[PDB]
Amino acid sequence: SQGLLGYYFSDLNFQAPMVVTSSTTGDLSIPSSELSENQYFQSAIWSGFIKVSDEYTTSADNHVTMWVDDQEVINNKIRLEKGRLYQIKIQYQRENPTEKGLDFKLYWTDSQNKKEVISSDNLQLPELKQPTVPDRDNDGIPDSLEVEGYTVDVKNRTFLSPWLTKYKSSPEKWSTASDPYSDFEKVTGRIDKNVSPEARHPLVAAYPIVHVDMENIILSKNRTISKNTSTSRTHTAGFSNSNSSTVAIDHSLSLATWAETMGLNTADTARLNANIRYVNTGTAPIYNVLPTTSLVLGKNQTLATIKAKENQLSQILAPNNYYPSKNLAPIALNAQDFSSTPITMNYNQFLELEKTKQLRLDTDQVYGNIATYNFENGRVRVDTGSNWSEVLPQIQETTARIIFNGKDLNLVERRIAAVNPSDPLETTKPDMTLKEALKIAFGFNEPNGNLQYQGKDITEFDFNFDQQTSQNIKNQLAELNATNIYTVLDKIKLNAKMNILIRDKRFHYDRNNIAVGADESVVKEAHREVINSSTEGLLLNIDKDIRKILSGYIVEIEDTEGLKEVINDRYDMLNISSLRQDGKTFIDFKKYNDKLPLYISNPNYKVNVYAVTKENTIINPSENGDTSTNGIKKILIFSKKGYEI
Ligand SMILES: [Ca+2]
Ligand SMILES: [Ca+2]
Repeated sequence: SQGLLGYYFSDLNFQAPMVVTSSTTGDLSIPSSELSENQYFQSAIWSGFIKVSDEYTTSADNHVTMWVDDQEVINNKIRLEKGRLYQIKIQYQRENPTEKGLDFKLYWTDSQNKKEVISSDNLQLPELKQPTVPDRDNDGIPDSLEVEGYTVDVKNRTFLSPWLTKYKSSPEKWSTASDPYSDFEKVTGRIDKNVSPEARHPLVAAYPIVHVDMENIILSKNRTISKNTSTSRTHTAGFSNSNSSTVAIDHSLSLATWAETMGLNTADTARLNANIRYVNTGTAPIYNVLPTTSLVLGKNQTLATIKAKENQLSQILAPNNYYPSKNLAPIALNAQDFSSTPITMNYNQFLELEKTKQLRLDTDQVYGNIATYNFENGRVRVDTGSNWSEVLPQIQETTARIIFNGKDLNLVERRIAAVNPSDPLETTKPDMTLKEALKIAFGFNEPNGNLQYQGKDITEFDFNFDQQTSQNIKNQLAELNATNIYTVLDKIKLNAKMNILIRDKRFHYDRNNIAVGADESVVKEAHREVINSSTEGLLLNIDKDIRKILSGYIVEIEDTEGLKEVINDRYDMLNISSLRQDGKTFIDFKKYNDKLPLYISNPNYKVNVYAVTKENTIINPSENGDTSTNGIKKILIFSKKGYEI
């Protein structure tokens, strides 16, 4: 991944760089084919090192001053030894080249006086870590290019040129998002290949975000209860950077009371096992420390602490991915391990669990070491000297945060480099607009002068901010004499430490910003695409996001005077839908009608089907032990007479 590093300028004295690139060999040529009026380079500087056992003494020695260890070897047989790096610099100046590009080449000849063009094994890049071109942060991109904007073009080799994507970045910041990958590393691909594509932008932060997903649970007498669980990463807008997920435990029967199923009394004790995976929804991988997690009952009753053995991960935990991989078994809290700590609950705790059917997983931000690029060997490797713990707070202090749920209504967080007005040193950080932030961090695009996220217009999402950011953005709107944020997205300026929360408008949200319902019109409309209906059930085509907010359905026969009979008349029997492989929903009438189709004794009778949303879900008998669906808030989504079915 190596060779030297060249700057090619159109002016005579190195002030207006037009191409920045790296050659694998001593062939420092740029062919005009890889380039407009600006293709005549009047100067050029190359930097790097050379490696080797011998004495040794380019194509334009009358235009080239050169040094090997600030020791001019051109403008002379010098000695060099096996296993040592000699710093190299070459400068070049021709006024008025008649040709475009540069056919330039550097050679040495040995002691068997045999010449050669310097192999790709004797040339190394400068150490671009945190006769001179101005590069204050030593990332490799000249200050002028960072500020004015540049693009990168891939021929064969990356070519960096003044403004494909228009980049800008800070000439004062090795990594403009204060993360562990440099601006130059990101845009030339000298970076860990597991970093998310959008975090190869210098203004989008690369960092892990980890939470724990519980898939299922099993409670038992210390007679058992096994249930599936749904977990969501949460957010409560806030300014906290903690990781947390909430688990909802299936309250519906999976075989013909939790307290009645388990013979608990008072002095009894219950044990808990579960299956989990770690989930990385950030933009950078983790390699050798999984974070530690408290499993919490109620507000702050820690039932367990979940840990994985440091330095013995069986893999990467990559962005947009799971550990273990989904193709592998999940992690058991007490694995098939003598000395797994038992997870225990007293009677009171057990009833509290049954009351709420909820747990919380609080995960710390301890992510361990970083795989950084090494310029000495052009490889990416875990760097024991580099730790995420030192990086995360710098990222958090210099970026605006956008949390967005456009992807399956799951909360996804990105951080974007943005100016801090009070910081005297960030006169140099690129201005970041809200609109550009959504495009680069989340992939919004604008086909027809309308900002969209995968088919959904931006106005289908609501904008919410923390208190400081609200005041800031309100002030901006008035300054713009704008009334409406959607119309001035391109002019809203983002600052460091802003928090912005963007949520699909069709839904209702709990205080964790999980989608837990939708207004009745939304719900009814999502159920109008009926494919088939019969006395055995309904086949519908229902939007994925809609299904996510539904806990179940209630089926009901209504006679001609409107007397109603609820077929699945228990709060724990609403789980009669399933999602077929063609993506359609089947609502099964037989499942709790003793496996029989409905019996409609009169064709004029109605079959009504109601959806129940998450937030309206009853998860226990009432105070007096009522287990019926009486009282449950439900939404009519199908109603037809016997003779229409
Ligand atoms: Ca730079
Ligand atoms: Ca920079």
